[PDB]
Amino acid sequence: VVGGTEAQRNSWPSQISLQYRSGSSWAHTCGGTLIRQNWVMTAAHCVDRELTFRVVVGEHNLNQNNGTEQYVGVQKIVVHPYWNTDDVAAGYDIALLRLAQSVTLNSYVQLGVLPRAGTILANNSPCYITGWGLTRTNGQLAQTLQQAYLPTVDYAICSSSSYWGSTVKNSMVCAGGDGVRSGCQGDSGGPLHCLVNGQYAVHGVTSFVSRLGCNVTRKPTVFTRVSAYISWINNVIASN
Ligand SMILES: *C(=O)c1cc(N)ccc1[C@H](*)C(=O)OCCBr
Ligand SMILES: [Ca+2]
Repeated sequence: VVGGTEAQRNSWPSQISLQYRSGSSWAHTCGGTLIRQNWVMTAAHCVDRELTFRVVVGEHNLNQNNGTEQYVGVQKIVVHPYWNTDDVAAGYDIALLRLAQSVTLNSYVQLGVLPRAGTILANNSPCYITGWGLTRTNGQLAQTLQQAYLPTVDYAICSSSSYWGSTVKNSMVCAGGDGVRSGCQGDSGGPLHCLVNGQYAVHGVTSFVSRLGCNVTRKPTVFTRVSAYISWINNVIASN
Protein backbone atom coordinates (compact mmCIF):
# COMPACT_ATOMS: atom_id res chain seq x y z
CA VAL A 1 0.00 0.00 0.00
CA VAL A 2 1.33 3.38 -1.12
CA GLY A 3 0.59 6.37 1.14
CA GLY A 4 -1.26 4.36 3.74
CA THR A 5 -1.47 4.30 7.49
CA GLU A 6 -0.52 1.55 9.91
CA ALA A 7 -3.58 -0.46 10.70
CA GLN A 8 -4.87 -1.26 14.15
CA ARG A 9 -4.08 -4.79 15.31
CA ASN A 10 -7.77 -5.92 15.27
CA SER A 11 -9.35 -3.75 12.58
CA TRP A 12 -9.29 -6.29 9.70
CA PRO A 13 -9.38 -9.80 11.16
CA SER A 14 -10.30 -11.29 7.75
CA GLN A 15 -6.98 -10.26 6.17
CA ILE A 16 -4.43 -13.00 5.53
CA SER A 17 -0.89 -13.24 4.38
CA LEU A 18 -0.18 -15.62 1.51
CA GLN A 19 3.36 -16.92 1.57
CA TYR A 20 5.53 -19.34 -0.33
CA ARG A 21 8.50 -21.45 0.71
CA SER A 22 11.67 -19.74 -0.32
CA GLY A 23 14.69 -21.89 0.14
CA SER A 24 14.66 -22.36 3.90
CA SER A 25 12.18 -19.61 4.73
CA TRP A 26 8.77 -18.22 3.90
CA ALA A 27 8.11 -14.96 2.11
CA HIS A 28 4.98 -12.87 1.80
CA THR A 29 3.62 -12.85 -1.73
CA CYS A 30 0.00 -11.88 -1.71
CA GLY A 31 -2.88 -10.90 0.38
CA GLY A 32 -6.16 -12.80 0.68
CA THR A 33 -9.42 -13.03 2.57
CA LEU A 34 -10.64 -15.67 4.92
CA ILE A 35 -14.11 -16.51 3.68
CA ARG A 36 -14.39 -19.83 5.41
CA GLN A 37 -12.74 -21.49 8.38
CA ASN A 38 -10.88 -23.57 5.82
CA TRP A 39 -11.29 -21.41 2.72
CA VAL A 40 -9.37 -18.36 1.59
CA MET A 41 -10.08 -16.10 -1.37
CA THR A 42 -7.24 -14.49 -3.32
CA ALA A 43 -6.07 -13.46 -6.78
CA ALA A 44 -5.56 -16.17 -9.43
CA HIS A 45 -2.37 -14.61 -10.55
CA CYS A 46 -1.09 -15.12 -7.00
CA VAL A 47 -0.98 -18.89 -7.41
CA ASP A 48 0.21 -19.08 -11.01
CA ARG A 49 3.63 -20.34 -10.06
CA GLU A 50 3.98 -23.83 -8.72
CA LEU A 51 5.29 -23.14 -5.31
CA THR A 52 4.45 -24.23 -1.83
CA PHE A 53 1.93 -21.93 -0.18
CA ARG A 54 0.90 -21.25 3.38
CA VAL A 55 -1.61 -18.95 4.91
CA VAL A 56 -0.98 -16.80 7.93
CA VAL A 57 -3.97 -15.65 9.91
CA GLY A 58 -3.93 -13.21 12.84
CA GLU A 59 -0.89 -11.65 11.34
CA HIS A 60 0.03 -8.03 12.02
CA ASN A 61 3.80 -7.71 11.79
CA LEU A 62 5.45 -9.85 9.13
CA ASN A 63 8.90 -9.85 10.80
CA GLN A 64 7.69 -10.17 14.37
CA ASN A 65 5.79 -12.56 16.51
CA ASN A 66 2.47 -10.98 17.39
CA GLY A 67 1.33 -13.86 19.56
CA THR A 68 -1.79 -14.15 17.41
CA GLU A 69 -0.51 -15.89 14.25
CA GLN A 70 -1.97 -19.12 12.96
CA TYR A 71 -0.03 -20.96 10.28
CA VAL A 72 -1.93 -23.21 7.90
CA GLY A 73 -0.80 -24.98 4.75
CA VAL A 74 -2.77 -25.00 1.44
CA GLN A 75 -4.43 -28.29 0.59
CA LYS A 76 -6.22 -27.49 -2.65
CA ILE A 77 -6.09 -24.62 -5.15
CA VAL A 78 -9.12 -23.80 -7.26
CA VAL A 79 -8.54 -21.07 -9.83
CA HIS A 80 -11.27 -19.65 -11.99
CA PRO A 81 -11.78 -21.77 -15.12
CA TYR A 82 -11.76 -18.73 -17.44
CA TRP A 83 -8.50 -17.38 -15.93
CA ASN A 84 -5.58 -16.89 -18.31
CA THR A 85 -2.06 -15.86 -17.19
CA ASP A 86 -1.34 -13.76 -20.29
CA ASP A 87 -4.58 -11.80 -20.02
CA VAL A 88 -5.12 -10.03 -16.68
CA ALA A 89 -7.15 -7.30 -18.35
CA ALA A 90 -9.52 -10.09 -19.32
CA GLY A 91 -10.65 -10.66 -15.75
CA TYR A 92 -11.33 -13.81 -13.77
CA ASP A 93 -8.50 -12.84 -11.45
CA ILE A 94 -9.73 -14.92 -8.54
CA ALA A 95 -8.80 -18.17 -6.78
CA LEU A 96 -10.11 -20.20 -3.86
CA LEU A 97 -7.81 -22.06 -1.51
CA ARG A 98 -8.79 -24.94 0.68
CA LEU A 99 -6.78 -24.94 3.93
CA ALA A 100 -5.27 -28.08 5.49
CA GLN A 101 -7.11 -27.45 8.68
CA SER A 102 -9.71 -25.15 10.11
CA VAL A 103 -8.46 -21.97 11.75
CA THR A 104 -9.60 -20.87 15.16
CA LEU A 105 -11.82 -17.82 15.02
CA ASN A 106 -11.17 -15.00 17.49
CA SER A 107 -10.61 -11.21 17.77
CA TYR A 108 -7.83 -11.36 15.17
CA VAL A 109 -9.35 -14.08 13.02
CA GLN A 110 -12.74 -13.61 11.46
CA LEU A 111 -14.61 -14.39 8.33
CA GLY A 112 -14.88 -11.77 5.70
CA VAL A 113 -18.38 -10.63 4.80
CA LEU A 114 -19.30 -10.99 1.16
CA PRO A 115 -21.60 -8.78 -0.80
CA ARG A 116 -24.79 -9.93 -2.29
CA ALA A 117 -24.60 -11.08 -5.95
CA GLY A 118 -24.72 -8.35 -8.63
CA THR A 119 -23.99 -5.58 -6.11
CA ILE A 120 -22.61 -2.41 -7.63
CA LEU A 121 -21.31 0.39 -5.48
CA ALA A 122 -22.09 3.97 -6.28
CA ASN A 123 -19.39 6.34 -7.36
CA ASN A 124 -17.06 7.61 -4.64
CA SER A 125 -18.09 4.90 -2.16
CA PRO A 126 -16.11 4.66 1.11
CA CYS A 127 -13.54 1.85 0.87
CA TYR A 128 -10.27 0.78 2.39
CA ILE A 129 -7.46 -1.26 0.93
CA THR A 130 -5.32 -3.37 3.24
CA GLY A 131 -2.02 -5.16 2.71
CA TRP A 132 1.66 -5.51 3.33
CA GLY A 133 2.60 -4.67 -0.26
CA LEU A 134 5.16 -2.11 -1.40
CA THR A 135 4.86 1.26 0.38
CA ARG A 136 6.42 2.99 -2.62
CA THR A 137 6.70 2.27 -6.32
CA ASN A 138 9.67 -0.01 -6.67
CA GLY A 139 10.14 0.30 -2.93
CA GLN A 140 9.86 -2.38 -0.27
CA LEU A 141 7.19 -4.41 1.51
CA ALA A 142 5.61 -3.00 4.62
CA GLN A 143 6.43 -4.68 7.96
CA THR A 144 3.04 -3.96 9.49
CA LEU A 145 -0.41 -4.11 8.00
CA GLN A 146 -1.15 -0.87 6.14
CA GLN A 147 -4.42 0.71 5.21
CA ALA A 148 -5.54 3.35 2.72
CA TYR A 149 -8.78 5.14 2.05
CA LEU A 150 -9.81 4.33 -1.46
CA PRO A 151 -13.07 5.66 -2.75
CA THR A 152 -14.44 3.77 -5.68
CA VAL A 153 -14.48 4.92 -9.28
CA ASP A 154 -17.58 3.80 -11.17
CA TYR A 155 -17.31 1.73 -14.36
CA ALA A 156 -18.43 4.64 -16.55
CA ILE A 157 -15.53 6.81 -15.31
CA CYS A 158 -12.95 4.14 -14.87
CA SER A 159 -13.65 2.89 -18.41
CA SER A 160 -13.12 6.30 -19.85
CA SER A 161 -10.14 7.00 -22.08
CA SER A 162 -8.54 9.31 -19.54
CA TYR A 163 -8.63 6.45 -17.02
CA TRP A 164 -8.24 2.74 -17.69
CA GLY A 165 -10.15 2.73 -20.93
CA SER A 166 -11.00 -0.71 -22.29
CA THR A 167 -8.45 -2.46 -20.12
CA VAL A 168 -11.07 -2.52 -17.38
CA LYS A 169 -14.35 -4.47 -17.51
CA ASN A 170 -17.65 -4.52 -15.74
CA SER A 171 -16.45 -7.45 -13.68
CA MET A 172 -13.86 -5.28 -12.00
CA VAL A 173 -13.84 -2.51 -9.39
CA CYS A 174 -11.81 0.67 -9.50
CA ALA A 175 -10.67 2.51 -6.39
CA GLY A 176 -8.30 5.43 -5.80
CA GLY A 177 -6.44 7.20 -8.59
CA ASP A 178 -5.51 10.27 -6.57
CA GLY A 179 -1.83 9.81 -7.41
CA VAL A 180 -1.16 9.51 -3.64
CA ARG A 181 -2.81 6.32 -2.41
CA SER A 182 -3.00 2.90 -4.00
CA GLY A 183 -2.24 -0.69 -3.92
CA CYS A 184 1.22 -1.80 -4.86
CA GLN A 185 3.06 -5.07 -5.51
CA GLY A 186 2.36 -7.60 -2.75
CA ASP A 187 -1.06 -6.16 -2.00
CA SER A 188 -2.80 -8.03 -4.67
CA GLY A 189 -5.14 -10.87 -3.86
CA GLY A 190 -6.07 -8.81 -0.79
CA PRO A 191 -9.37 -7.27 0.17
CA LEU A 192 -11.09 -4.04 -0.58
CA HIS A 193 -13.35 -3.32 2.41
CA CYS A 194 -16.40 -1.20 1.60
CA LEU A 195 -18.94 0.16 4.09
CA VAL A 196 -22.45 -0.86 3.12
CA ASN A 197 -25.37 -0.42 5.44
CA GLY A 198 -23.11 0.15 8.47
CA GLN A 199 -21.13 -2.99 7.79
CA TYR A 200 -17.81 -3.55 6.03
CA ALA A 201 -17.85 -6.05 3.18
CA VAL A 202 -15.21 -7.41 0.81
CA HIS A 203 -16.27 -5.97 -2.58
CA GLY A 204 -13.02 -6.67 -4.41
CA VAL A 205 -9.83 -8.62 -4.75
CA THR A 206 -6.69 -6.61 -5.56
CA SER A 207 -5.86 -7.35 -9.14
CA PHE A 208 -3.63 -4.78 -10.81
CA VAL A 209 -2.19 -1.29 -11.15
CA SER A 210 -0.49 0.56 -14.00
CA ARG A 211 2.83 -0.47 -15.52
CA LEU A 212 3.82 3.13 -15.06
CA GLY A 213 3.55 2.95 -11.27
CA CYS A 214 1.40 2.01 -8.26
CA ASN A 215 0.16 5.54 -7.53
CA VAL A 216 -0.69 7.26 -10.77
CA THR A 217 -3.20 10.06 -11.27
CA ARG A 218 -6.28 8.76 -13.03
CA LYS A 219 -5.11 5.15 -12.70
CA PRO A 220 -7.13 3.65 -9.90
CA THR A 221 -6.29 0.34 -8.36
CA VAL A 222 -8.10 -2.46 -10.15
CA PHE A 223 -9.97 -5.16 -8.28
CA THR A 224 -11.87 -8.22 -9.17
CA ARG A 225 -15.52 -7.56 -8.45
CA VAL A 226 -16.39 -10.20 -5.88
CA SER A 227 -20.17 -9.65 -6.36
CA ALA A 228 -19.64 -11.04 -9.85
CA TYR A 229 -18.40 -14.36 -8.57
CA ILE A 230 -20.92 -15.14 -5.78
CA SER A 231 -22.48 -18.11 -7.59
CA TRP A 232 -19.09 -19.46 -8.53
CA ILE A 233 -17.70 -19.10 -4.99
CA ASN A 234 -20.61 -20.94 -3.43
CA ASN A 235 -20.42 -23.69 -6.10
CA VAL A 236 -16.73 -24.30 -5.40
CA ILE A 237 -17.05 -24.56 -1.61
CA ALA A 238 -20.12 -26.77 -1.83
CA SER A 239 -18.34 -29.17 -4.18
CA ASN A 240 -14.95 -29.23 -2.52
C1 LIG B 1 -0.66 -9.19 -6.44
O1 LIG B 1 -1.37 -10.15 -6.25
C2 LIG B 1 0.65 -9.37 -6.85
C3 LIG B 1 1.66 -9.67 -5.92
C4 LIG B 1 2.95 -9.95 -6.37
N1 LIG B 1 3.98 -10.21 -5.44
C5 LIG B 1 3.22 -9.97 -7.75
C6 LIG B 1 2.19 -9.73 -8.66
C7 LIG B 1 0.88 -9.47 -8.19
C8 LIG B 1 -0.27 -9.10 -9.14
C9 LIG B 1 0.19 -8.44 -10.43
O2 LIG B 1 -0.49 -8.58 -11.48
O3 LIG B 1 1.33 -7.64 -10.47
C10 LIG B 1 2.37 -8.04 -11.40
C11 LIG B 1 3.75 -7.69 -10.80
BR1 LIG B 1 4.52 -6.06 -11.59
CA1 LIG C 1 3.83 -11.79 13.16
